[PDB]
Amino acid sequence: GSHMEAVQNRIVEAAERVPGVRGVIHLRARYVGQDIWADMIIGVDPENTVEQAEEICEAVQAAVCGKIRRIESLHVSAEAREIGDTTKPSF
Amino acid sequence: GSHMEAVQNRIVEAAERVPGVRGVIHLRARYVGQDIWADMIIGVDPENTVEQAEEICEAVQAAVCGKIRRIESLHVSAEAREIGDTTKPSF
Repeated sequence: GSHMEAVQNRIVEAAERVPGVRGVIHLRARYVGQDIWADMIIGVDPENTVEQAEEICEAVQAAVCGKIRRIESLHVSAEAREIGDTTKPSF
Repeated sequence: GSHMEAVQNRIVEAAERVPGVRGVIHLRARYVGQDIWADMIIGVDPENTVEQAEEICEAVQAAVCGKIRRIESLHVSAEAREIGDTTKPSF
């Protein structure tokens, strides 16, 4: 419910502190037992190479997991996001 | 079941014909009513820019949707995939 909205809000807040992150585009999260499994897609500069985005996602993984200990699993991949962009969703 | 495996097999086969696609890494698919909604993540060259991967995903969207008319919705985003890579899943 709102506790899932709350943790997702914290996921988003934490991921948006990591350099290279241009907002969270998608996020799904559920409990399996006591733990949380999340799946996220972040926005990054289109002109970044895929390798660069990948490692931005790796940092987002480390920051978000360290910040929120309930998460057992967090998958992070990326999509293109220009600065003044409204062609993709955000939080 | 295997009909969902069958359509996913066709999704994969079709998406792997599109240039820039280095295999399908993830795929989830379900019916909502009579139609199929799929979500996919493909592998692309790490050295490609994100904009380039994005448009590879756009082409994969057009090819897979045109090939399989049951799909009402297909979301495609990308991840890094080197040539001799075994650090990510495949089909």
